[PDB]
Parts: sequence; C-alpha cells; structure tokens
Amino acid sequence: DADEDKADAMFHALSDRTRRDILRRVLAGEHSVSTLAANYDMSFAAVQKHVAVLEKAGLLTKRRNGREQLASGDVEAVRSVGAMLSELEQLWRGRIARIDE
Repeated sequence: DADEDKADAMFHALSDRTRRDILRRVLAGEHSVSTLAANYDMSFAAVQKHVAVLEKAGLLTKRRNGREQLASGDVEAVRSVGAMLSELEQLWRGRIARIDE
C-alpha cells in the first residue's frame, strides 16, 4: 500500500547477478527453467529458487501452470524507481560535459 515493504523485496531480489539474468531473459522469451539453468551451468532446483524469490517478490507468477509468466496489481515502485534511475541516468549522462582539450 503506502507503508509497504515489497518495494525492497524487489531490489533485494534484483540484488543477485543471476536473478537478473533470469529476469532479463524471461522478459526476453524464455519460459524454460532448463534452458536458463543450462545457460548458467547450475542445477535445476537452484534456479527454481531464484525464480522462486523473484516470484514471491511479485516479479513473476505461474498462471496456467508450469512454464511461467508474471504477476498482479499494487506495485509501482516500479513507480518512482523508473524515474529515480532515469534521473540518475540522465544527469549522470549529461555530465558528459567536456569543453576543450
């Protein structure tokens, strides 16, 4: 709601190198657990934990069973956080500033 702490469930979930990769690639078409395990050389079960915590953080959720999928509505942040990192991004970037060598 507005006292919520799922906001950090997201940013902690995102705070393992591979939970990401997993996400970036389910975002990008894979629904296989086996393919993603085999493209990181890890046990099925291992990624079905990473996936698991990415599910319970509301980033992902199995609807009609067994290949999955992403979740429901409260969220954002995402919100802010989008514009948060776009401020970081844009200003970051704009200090491109170089004058004369």
